Amino acid sequence: MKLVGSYTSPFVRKLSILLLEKGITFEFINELPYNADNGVAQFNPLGKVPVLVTEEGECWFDSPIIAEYIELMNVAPAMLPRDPLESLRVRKIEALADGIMDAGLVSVREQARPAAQQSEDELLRQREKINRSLDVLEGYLVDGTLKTDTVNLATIAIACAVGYLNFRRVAPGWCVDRPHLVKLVENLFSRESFARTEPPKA
Amino acid sequence: MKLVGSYTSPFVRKLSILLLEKGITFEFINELPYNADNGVAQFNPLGKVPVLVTEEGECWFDSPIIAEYIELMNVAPAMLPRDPLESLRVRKIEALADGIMDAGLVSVREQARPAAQQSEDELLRQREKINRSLDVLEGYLVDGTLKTDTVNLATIAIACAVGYLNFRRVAPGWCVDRPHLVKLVENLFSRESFARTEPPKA
Ligand SMILES: N[C@@H](CCC(=O)N[C@@H](CS)C(=O)NCC(=O)O)C(=O)O
Ligand SMILES: N[C@@H](CCC(=O)N[C@@H](CS)C(=O)NCC(=O)O)C(=O)O
Repeated sequence: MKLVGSYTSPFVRKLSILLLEKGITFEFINELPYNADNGVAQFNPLGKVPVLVTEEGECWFDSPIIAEYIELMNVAPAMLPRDPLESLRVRKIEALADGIMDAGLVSVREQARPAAQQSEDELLRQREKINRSLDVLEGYLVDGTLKTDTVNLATIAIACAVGYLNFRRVAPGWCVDRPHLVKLVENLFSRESFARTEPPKA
Repeated sequence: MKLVGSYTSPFVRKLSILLLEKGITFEFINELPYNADNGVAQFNPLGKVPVLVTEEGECWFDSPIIAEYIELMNVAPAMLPRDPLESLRVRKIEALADGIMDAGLVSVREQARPAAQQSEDELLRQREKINRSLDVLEGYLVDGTLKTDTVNLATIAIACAVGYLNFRRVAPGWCVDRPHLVKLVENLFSRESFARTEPPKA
């Protein structure tokens, strides 16, 4: 199996972590999807990472689909419950976390445009999406919808999203008055799979 | 059940069509997610439509998750196969179609920014994503991975994506030398569910 990705993408990281947790052997194929010359299109016409390539040449995308493919392999530890509705509820929370990643990425890409081309309004509305979403996550933990010791596809995705926010310096107050969220991501960050997949920083 | 949406969004339209096809009663709650004052955040902290609200107050997002929720209700006609791997393969194709919508939407939002803030490079790379993706879709139909008479979640999504491209006047050559794709979407557009969900045009 090949995982086509970048070293910074949290969508990719989510999958690297699933595979590492499950002890599944894979080769990483590094790509830079925002350069003009890159090699992503042979794997995904959308030009986005991650992509998973099976040992028959089938290319899987986007990241939630790949995570389900991996789950279907049936290798411990399970990262989704077996019950269809509860699995879908975990995957709704994964979609929330993926949306935090999306908003972080939009923010970073906005700031990569030439100065005169940037929209401060765009930055503000992405930041608001992030804060509202972090509030919903804290609420799940207050309510017991999530627990701080939960390790599943949703919580992996949440910690990847927060790790990305930190890395890119988006929403520096993510931890302010969200103490359950802090505990949850610290618990995940302590795992070897997170330690081995940190984004490179100069 | 409530479907929170806009009248133009193809992500929303995909779900309106599923519900209509299945004869499932719902109320539509219209929202404008790009205005500064809107009502989407009470349903989804990401501030995006669609959202599905159940008759207990649970809010489901994003669109692929909602489509699976609907499928889980087990109401004819089925829009996903029962086998887990083949269902996931249909959902991979749905992800491709959703990515075409994404690229179309990025294009439209780019063109909504003030003139001096626009990136022609951004427009070009979204257009290329679209063309490459349309080529993959045509290839699926040549290979028999899809058929022109296939009616499932993936092909609904494909026709919603193409309908959006047409509506927004993105990728006007989508039909050029993609005759299977043309036939597939014309077959879907002929259905009442598509006729009743067309985007408003002045
Ligand atoms: N919906 C996709 C989003 C993936 C995504 O946005 N990946 C970024 C890197 S973090 C990418 O490849 N961007 C290139 C582009 O948008 O052209 C998923 O969940 O995998
Ligand atoms: N991943 C989402 C994407 C939904 C989406 O992009 N919806 C657009 C309307 S077509 C939206 O609500 N945009 C508001 C925003 O991005 O702030 C899905 O599949 O539902």
